[PDB]
Amino acid sequence: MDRIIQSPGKYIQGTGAIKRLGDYLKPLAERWLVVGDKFVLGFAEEMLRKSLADAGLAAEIAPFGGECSHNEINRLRDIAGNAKCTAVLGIGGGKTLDTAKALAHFMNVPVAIAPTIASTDAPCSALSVIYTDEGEFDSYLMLPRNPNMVIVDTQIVAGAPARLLAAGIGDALATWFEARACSRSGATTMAGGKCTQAALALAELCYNTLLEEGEKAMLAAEQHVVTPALERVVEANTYLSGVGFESGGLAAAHAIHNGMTAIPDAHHYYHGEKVAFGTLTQLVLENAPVDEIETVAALCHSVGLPITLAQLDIKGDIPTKMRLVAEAACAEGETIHNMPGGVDSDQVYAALLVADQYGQRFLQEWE
Amino acid sequence: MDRIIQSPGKYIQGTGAIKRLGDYLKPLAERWLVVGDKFVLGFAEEMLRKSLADAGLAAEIAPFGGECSHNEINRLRDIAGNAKCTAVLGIGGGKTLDTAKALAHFMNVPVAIAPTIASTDAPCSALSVIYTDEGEFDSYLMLPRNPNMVIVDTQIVAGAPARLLAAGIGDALATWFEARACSRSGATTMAGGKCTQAALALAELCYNTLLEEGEKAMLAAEQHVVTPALERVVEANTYLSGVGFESGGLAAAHAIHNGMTAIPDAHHYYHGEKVAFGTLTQLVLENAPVDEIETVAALCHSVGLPITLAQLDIKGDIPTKMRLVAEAACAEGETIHNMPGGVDSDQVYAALLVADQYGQRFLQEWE
Amino acid sequence: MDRIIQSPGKYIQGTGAIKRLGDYLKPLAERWLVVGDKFVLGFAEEMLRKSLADAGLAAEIAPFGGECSHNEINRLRDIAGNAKCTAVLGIGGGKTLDTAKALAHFMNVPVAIAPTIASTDAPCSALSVIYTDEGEFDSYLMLPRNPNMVIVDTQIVAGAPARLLAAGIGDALATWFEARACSRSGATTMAGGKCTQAALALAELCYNTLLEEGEKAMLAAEQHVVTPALERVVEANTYLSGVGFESGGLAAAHAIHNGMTAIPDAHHYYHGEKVAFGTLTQLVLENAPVDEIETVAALCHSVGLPITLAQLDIKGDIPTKMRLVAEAACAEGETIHNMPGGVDSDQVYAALLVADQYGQRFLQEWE
Amino acid sequence: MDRIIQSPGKYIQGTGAIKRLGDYLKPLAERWLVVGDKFVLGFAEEMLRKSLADAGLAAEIAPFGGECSHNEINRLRDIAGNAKCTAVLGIGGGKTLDTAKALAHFMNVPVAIAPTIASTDAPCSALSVIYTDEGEFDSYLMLPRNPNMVIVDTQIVAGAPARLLAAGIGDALATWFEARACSRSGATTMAGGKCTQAALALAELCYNTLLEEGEKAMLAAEQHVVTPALERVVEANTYLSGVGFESGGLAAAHAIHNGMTAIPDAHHYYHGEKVAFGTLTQLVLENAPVDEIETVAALCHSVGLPITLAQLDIKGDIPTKMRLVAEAACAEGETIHNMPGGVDSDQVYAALLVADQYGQRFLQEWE
Amino acid sequence: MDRIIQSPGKYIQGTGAIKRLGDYLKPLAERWLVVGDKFVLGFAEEMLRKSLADAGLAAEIAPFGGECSHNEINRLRDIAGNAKCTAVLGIGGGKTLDTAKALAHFMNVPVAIAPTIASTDAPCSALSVIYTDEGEFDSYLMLPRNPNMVIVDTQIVAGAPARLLAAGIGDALATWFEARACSRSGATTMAGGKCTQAALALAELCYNTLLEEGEKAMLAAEQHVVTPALERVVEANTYLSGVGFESGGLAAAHAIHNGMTAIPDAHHYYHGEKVAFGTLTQLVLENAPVDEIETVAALCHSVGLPITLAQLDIKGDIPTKMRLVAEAACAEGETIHNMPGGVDSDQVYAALLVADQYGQRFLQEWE
Ligand SMILES: [Zn+2]
Ligand SMILES: [Zn+2]
Ligand SMILES: [Zn+2]
Ligand SMILES: [Zn+2]
Ligand SMILES: [Zn+2]
Repeated sequence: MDRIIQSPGKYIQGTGAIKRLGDYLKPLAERWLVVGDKFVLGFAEEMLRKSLADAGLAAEIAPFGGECSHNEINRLRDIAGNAKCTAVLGIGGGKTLDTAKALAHFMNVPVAIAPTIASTDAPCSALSVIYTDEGEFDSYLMLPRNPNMVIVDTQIVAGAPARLLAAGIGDALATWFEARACSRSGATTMAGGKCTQAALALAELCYNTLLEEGEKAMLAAEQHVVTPALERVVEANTYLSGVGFESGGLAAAHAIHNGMTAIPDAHHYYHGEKVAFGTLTQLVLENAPVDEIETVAALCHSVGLPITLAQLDIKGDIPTKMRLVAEAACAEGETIHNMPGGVDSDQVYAALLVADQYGQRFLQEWE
Repeated sequence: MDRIIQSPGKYIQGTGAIKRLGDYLKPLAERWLVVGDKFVLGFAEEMLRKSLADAGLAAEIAPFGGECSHNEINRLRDIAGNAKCTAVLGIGGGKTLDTAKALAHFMNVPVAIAPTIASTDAPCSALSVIYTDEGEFDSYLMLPRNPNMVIVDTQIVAGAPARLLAAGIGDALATWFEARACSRSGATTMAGGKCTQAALALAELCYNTLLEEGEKAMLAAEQHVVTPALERVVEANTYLSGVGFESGGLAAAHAIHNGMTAIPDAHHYYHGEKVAFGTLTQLVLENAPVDEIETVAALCHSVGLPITLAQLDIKGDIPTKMRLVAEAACAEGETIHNMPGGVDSDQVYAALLVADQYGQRFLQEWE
Repeated sequence: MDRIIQSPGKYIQGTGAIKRLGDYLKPLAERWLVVGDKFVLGFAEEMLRKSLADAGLAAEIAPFGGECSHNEINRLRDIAGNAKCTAVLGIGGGKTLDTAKALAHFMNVPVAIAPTIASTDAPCSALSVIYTDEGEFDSYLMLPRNPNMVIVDTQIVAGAPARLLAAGIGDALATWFEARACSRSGATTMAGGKCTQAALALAELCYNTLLEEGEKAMLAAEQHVVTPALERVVEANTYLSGVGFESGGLAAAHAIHNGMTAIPDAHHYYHGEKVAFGTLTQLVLENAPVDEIETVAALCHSVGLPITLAQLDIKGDIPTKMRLVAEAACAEGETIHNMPGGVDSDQVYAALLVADQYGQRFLQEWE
Repeated sequence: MDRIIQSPGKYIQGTGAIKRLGDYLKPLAERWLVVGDKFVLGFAEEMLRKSLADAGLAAEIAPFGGECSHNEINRLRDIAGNAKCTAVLGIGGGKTLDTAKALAHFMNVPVAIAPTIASTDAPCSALSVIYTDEGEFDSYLMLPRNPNMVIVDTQIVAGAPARLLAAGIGDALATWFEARACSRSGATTMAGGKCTQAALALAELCYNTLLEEGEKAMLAAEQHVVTPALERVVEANTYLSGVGFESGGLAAAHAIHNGMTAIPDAHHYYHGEKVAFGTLTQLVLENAPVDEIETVAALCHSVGLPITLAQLDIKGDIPTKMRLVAEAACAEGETIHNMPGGVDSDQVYAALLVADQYGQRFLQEWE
Repeated sequence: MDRIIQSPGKYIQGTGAIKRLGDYLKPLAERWLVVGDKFVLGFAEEMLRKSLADAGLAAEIAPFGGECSHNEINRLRDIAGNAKCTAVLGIGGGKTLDTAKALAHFMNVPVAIAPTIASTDAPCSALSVIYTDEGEFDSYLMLPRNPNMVIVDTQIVAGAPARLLAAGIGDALATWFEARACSRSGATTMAGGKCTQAALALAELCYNTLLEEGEKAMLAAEQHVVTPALERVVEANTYLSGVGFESGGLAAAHAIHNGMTAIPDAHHYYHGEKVAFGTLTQLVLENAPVDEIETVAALCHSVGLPITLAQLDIKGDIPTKMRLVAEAACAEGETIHNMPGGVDSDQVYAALLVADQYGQRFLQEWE
């Protein structure tokens, strides 16, 4: 079938980029709905307003309700209509950015996306996860277009808790291994075709950037300052990992992440932290060479990502819990069937237990 | 400053992709102006109409006037308005595709771009070159967005004259060397920022794909059939070279190409054929190691790209002509000043003469 | 699914091995039907009788009818019953050996197989090709067991025309590439499961033996003498290529060989000669790196195997003929669908034309 | 612009070289002002006088006042005039040698320079740092010529405290990284042109000599004996590092050293000790690969050079102090702007904090 | 003994450097004797006068007599005294530059040296070769100082006949092999000590620059234009080869060059052309590995340097002539005794004949 790659129209990254938002947004639209939660607007609203006003743009500030829900999208659409907004700016973290993307689709207007953290692969993607008002997961909204613009102010990102940058590393770490799996199996990506060479190259660059820059970047993150290593990792966590998963393909790591909602244990952990362990499990499943498993586990441990079930607070009654995770990971429609040669719940169960044993040995040897 | 990468929203490539245009275009818009010249519509209009009609889309066919001019854009805008078109599909070669992009911008509608040849790096870019009705160059139109969609039917491409695929190789060959030059000098790209790692990786993938697949692809092109090598080269000539030049940066090769309009001699040669020699000249200018110059010249010769002035029909009174080319390449605003350490017309003149001498020696040794 | 490897029970190879047949066959059975054509018995019957008689075994000599047909199998079964034979020895080339294997199955007795040439991968396999009495192909007989014993007298083999050893090299050359293709795609082998590591290792050893020993062995073959290089190649052509195709898997090369019966042109060429070109076509289809295609073509040319259509006397009206070959190679049930990612007749047609162009260029450069 | 390298006219190094001063100085001039402090003349004056007297040269011994000041230069010029001196010999450490160079310039006579320690890159350079009589920094005196002669008695050097040899290693360690930075950015050197290949080669030899010989040399230094390793390091600390910085270029390490005078904390540490940490900070700033940062930190630690702020007695209120250091390092005219792509105080501040964190981790892992 | 390196005080190289002579010379002296022959002043005197006049310097132009003789030095000293010159500028080729250096020594004034060709290793050295007025060799004048300043206008150099640049390559080619020989044997250099690491590194850089850039530079030289390759080779031929021979050491190649004055045959060839063959002979003498001899001969042949006696017009009666050359090369005081392990005329004779045989074979294989 056809090979397809999707991307946001324009990805912008640099220190102080928020100050230049007005100039970047002007060619797209003149009147912007600005969606962000109270915490994000607390530190960004003044800069936001000045940049847009100085560029001659209008801004209607709309504090975010907290959930990406159909009710919240309709509430913001009503607000935007009163100010005759012709575009949407989402600023903040994942739920805010998903809402802005979904809202812009239903209004059929450009969307600009300003992540204030680099903790997940989602901002660049043509996807919104819909939740109920209560925060329960409802559905996946496949969008027909990626965001027009993604603008990453790396000095804002460097101010976030360092754990969120490491979580982004966990999300981005899966990118190469899942895209490679899909390339080998010929699976269809979320872009709707087979993997391109471009997406594979970006996914492999993602992985190598994390290997070369991940530890250097964590040092900057913990000091809340911007160095080139942090800049490269932020790009890897956002653009490379975004295009990599969407146009490169998802596989076992993503499906194992979703399977962990079949148990309550890991609720306090971030998407990327669970994905890190899911990647180690995937490496067992594909029988990756010891050197490769070793390198991934070392990378994870060096930035504090979990490599054992216990590091995700998954403890006690492990056979029962991993059977639950394995069956859910292998449900109809889950991306684990993109693995070469097919996989069933018995193989995933085995991989989960062996990956945990392997992380336990790694941690022990490390002392 | 900020680092920026731009891309078309969705790049689609495969054999028979034209048959699936309707399904690919439907999520963007319902009523399409279809712009193509009489030759392209001669072979594609029936397939086009069936795909769009079967998807429930409307199509207003508008035979292209031949020039990307303000008059032609206004003519097509008038035609589109009568059919209440809400999007533009350009199908064919460069002038058609530039017109469709410019038209879609002035109507503020989505644009889909269907190249029927893979001969230049332009289709994916946020650029239209405006000409007079007479075909004289008028201006560069910087567009605020890349095309929403680029759809490359590789079986249509394989039907084109093989010389056009080799010309695309010439255009794409410059991509890595110009982006690397801009990365080293910190020049601003046409995306408006400094080069990203993503664009550099795509530009380097472009070059390596040409080295690994260029000769295999030419064999398929000359037989007018699709093999994976031809698929990889078409991607390299279109997506990788497009994003690579726009977000990676232009330098001496592009400026030397433009300088050759200061003389009449090479008028019968394609953009990519002149760019191939401009890349060799750039390698002299940056004093590339002999192995690297050797590899580029061998690649060029293996697909029939020129590596001497005589192969561009530039003969006789070479000192005068190359002085004219060198002065024009170094004019204010030309991308040759993106070269590390700066360059003046004396250095370009020297490089032109030495590159030609080097291609002459290469050709001789090759017998 | 399960991973399965099949093998003959005992594979014996060495100079003068025919003289030791009696001692090798005695532990299996006491009374042997000996099937061979008049030419083979002309040089081997005296040695045969002495070896079996000296070991205390009975031999009923049954001159072979020439075709592996149901009538011939019934004729030999009747002959064997009159002598109360309890085992079958086939000695000679493919049709004789297929008959002996099929006969032994229908009598349910041990079979010993003594190839006098090393020209195909068939002797060790659990397969008999059934023909009509007229020599037209009838059906594939999948046998439930591989031969009990295969005995290769390399001094007899060295006496055969050298072209037959090179043909065996052509058959064996496909082994690694087809088994690798099936390993990558997870196709089912004729052993009835997925590929084992053992079969993959044997198939890769086959290929490397041909690269290292093929030319050394041809020199011995042309002089009709036995050297260790010829011994290694005979093993590669017989045991390694036999287990490799049956337990490693068939793919495009085998299917392209079968497709050439859709045209009359190559009737004068051996199975392995057509398979050599089918392997080159497969390398195009999987877009093998230039170095790998180069190495295979060089190996073929160094032993006289064809790398162009013209070297198979396939000339004139090539588009029509290759369309016929491509459609037949892609019929339902053909092993070309074991190729990773699936293949259709358009892709095979393209590969055939490009492989021929590539062999034409290779031959030209070689002068 | 032009490429320029400067050097002292003659650089002499060996055990007992002071004994041969007379023969080395005779071809330059007959009557020498000898400037050294009371400690240096205490051990060297007798040898000095004998060597010059035996060669038929006159010597006027002038005990050094302690500061390289305009008053001290005028005092020594008056002393020299009474003895009709026609040349100047400075013997000892930096302040003495700067005075001798400045004095020789104002008298317009040859100067010979005899360092008794190898602790800084200054002796060979066409530079004198002028201070007030009080020891406060006054100005940089760019000299029009390098010293005519530099004579390094390595047995005198080996008698100095080993900490001074390690400090010289710290100064020399910056040489390659600063010259490479200036080569990449095309910055102007203190020689007044762009970097030559000669200076780059000498700077890279400096670095590799320190890697290969630094630890071997420290063992000799601590035992106060001369081995070839110590001889190579003395050359590296004096000639290679001297020509390397002056003709290769200064960058972030030098500017960060100067920035530390914006705080009082590190006053007890030598120039080369502060430059070692400034080099580590530069490596962060240029995002050097982890292996390279690792190698430099290991080299520093192996000879006792600081790799943390605390090892420079910079403790407490680190954000305030590093902001002060960063702003001063980025002042107009500072060599940090020779870094490729430009650098501002925010980037230096970040690099300082991250380099310190990195040295802290290195020290911890080392136990 | 001591290790010593000597250098000119300031080496300047770039296109148009002559135009900046005034600014470069001003800090040294105010009133300049300018010595050059009628041809050099014919193209340079106007530029010379403008640069010096614009800088406020006086110039007394003194057309050169043609020979570096005691009479010529006295003639120019008389001329200079009438204009109260306080410095000497020599501009042109070797005889002019030797005269200027010798003159400046006898006047005890600064000397600046401006080679207009890059054909020998001499300009930077503290050496003048004295001849009679008739042009017969008289003596070697060892100078106590290297020139204060060497200024190489590479655009003037590029205008010279390309054969002179290749001759400079021949001179510079010996540099590494002679310095390495002296380092291995511990011979004393003309700097008066043993070899330093700095000089060895510069000599090895010389050789590698010629290998990497020699052919690229010749192309520019033949086109009379400046490229970076030509700039690197000019530096190699002048600074690196100058300091390399003087501070690195001379050996067999230099002595064999001098030995060829024992016969009349090669009088039409340049110093560097004879030195190229002397280097090949040295490689035989030290039994260099075949790869190394091969590489040097290939380098020589690629720029037109001789690798046979016949290419130096040394033909007929070769045993007699080479005995004469060998005895002279081994005379008392000749640098051939710097070769490791000592060498006598029998060994040199053998090496000469074998080197010639080797060049003859090389030329033959090259066709
Ligand atoms: Zn994820
Ligand atoms: Zn182009
Ligand atoms: Zn076969
Ligand atoms: Zn310093
Ligand atoms: Zn010489």
